[PDB]
Amino acid sequence: MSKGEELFTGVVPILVELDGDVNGHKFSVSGEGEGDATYGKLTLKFICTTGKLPVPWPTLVTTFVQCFARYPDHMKQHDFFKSAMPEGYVQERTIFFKDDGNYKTRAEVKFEGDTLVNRIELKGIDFKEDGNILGHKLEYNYNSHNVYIMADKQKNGIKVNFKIRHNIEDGSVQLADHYQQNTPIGDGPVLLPDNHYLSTQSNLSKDPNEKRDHMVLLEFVTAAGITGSSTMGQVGRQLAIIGDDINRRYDSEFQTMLQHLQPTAENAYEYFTKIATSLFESGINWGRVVALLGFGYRLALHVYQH
Amino acid sequence: MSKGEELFTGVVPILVELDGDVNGHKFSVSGEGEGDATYGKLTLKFICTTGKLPVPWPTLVTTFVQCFARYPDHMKQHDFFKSAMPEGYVQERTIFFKDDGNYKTRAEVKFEGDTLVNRIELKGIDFKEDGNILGHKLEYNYNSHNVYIMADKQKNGIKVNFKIRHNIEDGSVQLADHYQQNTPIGDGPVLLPDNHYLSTQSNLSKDPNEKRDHMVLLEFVTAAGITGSSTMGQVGRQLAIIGDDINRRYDSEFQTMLQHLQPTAENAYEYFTKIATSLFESGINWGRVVALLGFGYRLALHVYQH
Ligand SMILES: C[As](C)(=O)[O-]
Repeated sequence: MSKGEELFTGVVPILVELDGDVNGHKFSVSGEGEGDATYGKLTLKFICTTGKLPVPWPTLVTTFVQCFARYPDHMKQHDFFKSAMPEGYVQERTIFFKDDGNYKTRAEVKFEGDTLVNRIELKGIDFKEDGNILGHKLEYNYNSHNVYIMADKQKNGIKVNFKIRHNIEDGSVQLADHYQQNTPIGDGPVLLPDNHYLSTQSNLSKDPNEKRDHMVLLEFVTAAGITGSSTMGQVGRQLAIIGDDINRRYDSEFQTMLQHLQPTAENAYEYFTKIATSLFESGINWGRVVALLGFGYRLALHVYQH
Repeated sequence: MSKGEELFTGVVPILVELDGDVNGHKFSVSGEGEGDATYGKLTLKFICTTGKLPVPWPTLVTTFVQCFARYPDHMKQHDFFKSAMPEGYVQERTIFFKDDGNYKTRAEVKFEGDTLVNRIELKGIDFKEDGNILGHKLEYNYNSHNVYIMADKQKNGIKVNFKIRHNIEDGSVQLADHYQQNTPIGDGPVLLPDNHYLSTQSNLSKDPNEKRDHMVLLEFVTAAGITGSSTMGQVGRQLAIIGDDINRRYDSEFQTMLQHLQPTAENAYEYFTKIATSLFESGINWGRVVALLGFGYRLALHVYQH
C-alpha cells in the first residue's frame, strides 16, 4: 500500500475548473462534488459559466478523478492514483472521435488543503460542423466501460486506454478512442501497477433548480481484472470436491469400459475418434465433452500401462 | 455357460405355428426348418395355410428363434435364450409401423422331444388401407440389423429392441419399431446378460416347386458387443448418458466459477496453473484430473471467444 491511500479513507470534497477551445469556440466550466473512494462513488455537478456549452456534455464526461476508484484489498498495491497524492499527478489525454475531430487535454490533480482539485485545459480541433459533436447529435446518457491500465516505468507513471461508445440519436454509435497518460507531480515514490482496469458506471442527469447549462454526473468506479489468491484457492477446492465425486461415481465405470474395449497403442487414436463421433452425433454439450475427456485420459492411462 | 446350451450343439429341427389377425383379416401360417446355433444359421420355409397372406411376407420376418444365435465362446454366459431351454421362454413384441398400424405378438418357444417349437398369435390394428402394409408395397427383400439386448432383472428375463428398415417399391422406406421382452417359462436359473447385440442377416426367396403362398427364409445370427471393437457403440451411448448427467449436475457451477474468476486472455494460463496447484495440494486421482480438464475446456472457450 501507500501513504496517499490514507487521504481517501473518508469523503473528500472536489473542485473542478476547465478552460476549453473546440474549433475556436471558448468556454469555461466549474464543478463541485464529493468523492468516496471507500465505496468507489463519485458525485459531481458542472455549470458552464460562459453561456451555452458548444459541445455535447457527454463528450466531456471522461474529462470531468480516478483517484476515487475503489481498489479491492488484494489489488491495493496497484493504486497509482492515490499513491501519487497529495502532491498529485498530471493527466494528459488525446481523444480521437471516429470520422471527426479530436480533443487534447492536460489536467493537474492534487490536494489543496482538504480539497481535491482538478484543473483542466481542453483544445479540440478538426470537428465537422455537420458532425456528431458540433452537430449535437449525441444522446444524454452514458454506457459502462473498462479503463485499461498499464505501468509506464520509463515515465514513472501509467499508460491508459479505452474506447468510449456514445449513443447517437438515430440508433448508431459514435466512437471516441482515449489515449491517456498520468505522471506524478511529487518526487516521492508512487506505486506501479500490474495490468488491470477500472470498471466504470456513469449516469447523467439535471438539477431541476439550475438556470445555467449544466450536468449532474454520478459515477461508480471499481478496480478489477486481477483475481486474488483467495479466489483461485477457492475454485481449486471446489474442483477437488467435484473431482472426488466424479471419481467415486464413475472411475470404475470408465475402467471397465477400457477393459472391455482392449485398446492397443496402434488403435487408440482411431478408437477414440470413432467413439467421439457416435457420442457427438446425438449432440454436444459441456458435460459430454468432459466425459469424452475423462475417457481419453483413462484411455491413455490404459495404453501407457501394460 | 448353462445346461440348455447343450441342446443346441448339433442341428435342431424347427416347427412354427402362427395365428394372425390384421384389421380383421384372419390367416394361418405353418413353418418348418432347422437351426444350427454352432454356426449361427437358420433355415425356414413358411406356408400360408389359408390362402393369400393378407400382409406382405417381409413384415412377418422378425416374428418367424434367437436361441440359434451363435454366441462366441467368450460370451456364452450372456446367452439368455439357450439358458432358458428346454422349459422355454415367452417372447412378446409390439411392432410399430411408422405412420401406420402395429403388430402385437405373443410366442412360446420350447422343446418338445427333439424339436424346437414356436407357437404364435399376432394382432394388428389401425393399419391404413392403402398404406404400405395392406397395400402390399414392400419389396421382397431384407436389410441387416442389430438386435440390442439388455437384462430385465425384475422380470428375470431380457428387454430387447431394434428398428427394421423395409424397402418400399416406390423408393421410400417403411420403419418398423420393435419392442420386445423375453420371459423364462421354467423355474430353473437363467442367465441374465450384460448389454450386447445380435447381428442378423436375412435372405428371402421362393421354392420353385411350391404353389402355395410362401416364404423361404435364411438367417445368419451372431452375438457381439461385449468385448473389443464391437463395444464402441455402447461406450458412446454410455458416455452420452454420463455426459448428460455431468452437465445437469455441474454445468452451472463451472459457469459461476469462470464468471467470478474473470480471466482475461492474457492471464488465462496463469490462473489455470495456480488453480491446478491448489486442487492437487489435497491429492490427485482420475476424477480430479477430469474436473481440471473440464474447467480448462470451459476456460479456453470463455477466452477464445472474447
Ligand atoms: C452436435 As452434431 C451437429 O455433430 O450432431
